[PDB]
Amino acid sequence: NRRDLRDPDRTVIASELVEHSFGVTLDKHVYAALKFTDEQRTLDIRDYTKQVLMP
Amino acid sequence: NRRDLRDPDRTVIASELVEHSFGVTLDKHVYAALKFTDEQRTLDIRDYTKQVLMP
Repeated sequence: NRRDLRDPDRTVIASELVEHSFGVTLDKHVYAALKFTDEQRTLDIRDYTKQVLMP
Repeated sequence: NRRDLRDPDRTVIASELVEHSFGVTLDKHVYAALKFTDEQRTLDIRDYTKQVLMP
């Protein structure tokens, strides 16, 4: 604040210290799901890593 | 005291000793008080001793 010099009133305005806050949260669940039959796993899938896991 | 010599009245008037007293009291408070604004102290007062204390 500011005040005039030699002012007959000597009151000073109190400055105030106010911290603020917000919040961060986990919100989503990202997933990839696959299902195979025993026939597909036995016969169709030849390389599990290249055919299933990497995609 | 005094009494007549060879007086058949052999009675002596006993003297008495009285000590007196008076009290001295501390009763007054002499003071000289001054007040200076921060503007007066910063700007108006040049040398504090001979301008404030000695008076």
